[PDB]
Amino acid sequence: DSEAVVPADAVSFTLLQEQLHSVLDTLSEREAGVVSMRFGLTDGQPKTLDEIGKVYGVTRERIRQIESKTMSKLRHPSRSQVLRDYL
DNA sequence: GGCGACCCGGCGCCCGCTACGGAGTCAACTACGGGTAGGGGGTATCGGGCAACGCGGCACTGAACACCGTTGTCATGTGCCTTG
Repeated sequence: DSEAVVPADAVSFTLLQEQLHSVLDTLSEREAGVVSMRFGLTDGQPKTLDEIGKVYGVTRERIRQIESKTMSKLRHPSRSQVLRDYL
């Protein structure tokens, strides 16, 4: 069958979730929160920028810039060696 | 007329795992009518890209006063000399 959850894939994905959450925790609290909302790491629906900019009380563009800074920081070679192997 | 064989149906199963071949197949038709679905066309709505512009530390603005420090200064007090 095709619906059977491959245990290898399941455990690899769980380890990916743990590593991703830890790497986000390495970042600042607000930065981790906004990037997680932008990519739905807590909920299956990511929120676009201005939709992040309602519960947090920041503008649709302030959120855009800090999201860009979070992407730049994550792209740093520091917090990339662990995530590269997971693809 | 219950016993009786016998007869028959009817059914029940028939060690263990790996490992080990493929193969796949014969007889209507058209007309309509709708409805969904596709396509492009155009339109309201959401999302992405830039400098001021919010702040804050401090810094300058020294300006304008304050804080001691100082040699300005004064009218007023001792010591020697001349005359009562």
